[PDB]
Amino acid sequence: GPLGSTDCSIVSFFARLGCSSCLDYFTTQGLTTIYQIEHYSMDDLASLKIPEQFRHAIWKGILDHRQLHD
Repeated sequence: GPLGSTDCSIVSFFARLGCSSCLDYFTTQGLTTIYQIEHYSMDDLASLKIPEQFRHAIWKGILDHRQLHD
């Protein structure tokens, strides 16, 4: 049986936030990870063909999470 965790990627993070199509794109590209977005600043995301309309939101959500928690 699992032990709390089972799969840890941006998929679960998008599910909570309400992000739908953006999660699809991420899992389809095969580059969805939590610890990576925590190091991949706004520039890498822009170079990943991610538009500002969503890019700054993804980054803001995770940076806000790690900022509000420990």
